[PDB]
Amino acid sequence: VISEKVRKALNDQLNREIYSSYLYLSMATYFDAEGFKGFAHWMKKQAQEELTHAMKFYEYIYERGGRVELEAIEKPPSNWNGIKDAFEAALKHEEFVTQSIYNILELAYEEKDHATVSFLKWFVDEQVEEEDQVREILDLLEK
Amino acid sequence: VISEKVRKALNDQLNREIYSSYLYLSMATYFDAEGFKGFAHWMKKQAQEELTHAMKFYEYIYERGGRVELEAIEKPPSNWNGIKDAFEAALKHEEFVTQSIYNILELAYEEKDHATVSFLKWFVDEQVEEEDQVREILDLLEK
Ligand SMILES: [Fe+3]
Ligand SMILES: [Fe+3]
Repeated sequence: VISEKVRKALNDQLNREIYSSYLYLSMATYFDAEGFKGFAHWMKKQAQEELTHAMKFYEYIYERGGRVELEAIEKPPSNWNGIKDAFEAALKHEEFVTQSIYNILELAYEEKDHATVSFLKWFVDEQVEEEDQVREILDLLEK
Repeated sequence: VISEKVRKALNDQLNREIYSSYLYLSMATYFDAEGFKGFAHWMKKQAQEELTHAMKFYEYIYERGGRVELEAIEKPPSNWNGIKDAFEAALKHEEFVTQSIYNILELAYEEKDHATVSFLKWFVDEQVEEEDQVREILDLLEK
């Protein structure tokens, strides 16, 4: 019973979560090249976490009677100017993902799609946590 | 001690294994849309299997002192004309992946990169198995 509009929006987001996963893997390639096994391992966990986010969107879309369409994934950046600069790029990206979700939340509220509104709440909470995990990294590394 | 040429070839293949994973997920979107939960679940296992193939290339490249660079992933097809037509596309794709590996095997033999030659042998064996798993599906579904 999902509108085509809310379905398109959730499919767009599914593809956004796939690119999120690819960017984070890209960041690991930078960390691994620079010898930072530990930051690379962190980025690889994150890349796997975003994939399960994308599959939660995948399965919810089919539960509501929609179809998934996978789009082209753009080439991510492969180099930053140091650790801090990578993680600040991570944080900026997370915040873009959070705004992306909030616009779906708004459209769901508009259409009174109470099931979608409830589905997204988990992703709102998890992005709050992830944004703050990156802030704690940046603070721990300060100066 | 890997040549730039053998490194580029293994990085190209890493990106080929990522697209392999995306094509297989695409095939699942087709199966799931058509109600075939079972063929979709098969394609999702396969997509996850190719990802670990791509990460074996990822970690081997760094073990030999190279860097990974992630490229853009093209949009896969999202529709086939039935089950059999999907799996025949799967088989044709596997065979392209096998030829891709054999050309790396050849370049490794040329450069007497005995470590790469041994690394790829696992992927030669696994593609033989996967190609035959798809043939057994096609035969079981015949007419
Ligand atoms: Fe996410
Ligand atoms: Fe593979």
